Amino acid sequence: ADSQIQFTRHASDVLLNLNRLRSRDILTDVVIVVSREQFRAHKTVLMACSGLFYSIFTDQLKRNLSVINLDPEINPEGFNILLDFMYTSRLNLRVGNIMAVMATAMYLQMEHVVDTCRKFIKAS
Ligand SMILES: CN1CCN(Cc2cn(CC(=O)N3CCOCC3)c3cc(NC(=S)NCCc4c[nH]c5ccccc45)ccc23)CC1
Repeated sequence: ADSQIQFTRHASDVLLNLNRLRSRDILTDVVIVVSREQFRAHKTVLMACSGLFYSIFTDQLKRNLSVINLDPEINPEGFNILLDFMYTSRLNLRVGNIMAVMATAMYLQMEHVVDTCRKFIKAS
């Protein structure tokens, strides 16, 4: 409710602890395979951040999968940048990664990140 006491730092603190759990492989429940690379994560965080992962895990036919093989055309560094963003709220857009990050974000259906990439290319 809008009447309750607001903890303005709570959401970021929760996400920080979720990233800490990922760094220790605690309760991770899926491995994301991107070409020769593998990334372990929590399905709930992937679903919350990505329309692709939401559509995958919300379907009862795929919810229980422990391995997800992404399109092998996806660049592993671009995916790692977006996975870090999911868990940190910080997006590492550089001149050398912007195109890979953007195309990956389109594939992952993260529109907010896609729109932000469109401003990075514009502001360059
Ligand atoms: C106009 N739409 C165009 C297509 N977009 C796909 C999409 C993009 N994201 C990432 C995203 O928007 N954000 C913004 C906030 O910061 C994190 C990343 C998504 C995340 C989820 N995950 C969950 S749990 N959604 C629960 C509600 C829900 C969404 N669709 C539903 C369908 C059926 C039932 C419920 C829902 C699902 C879909 C997307 C959505 C908007």
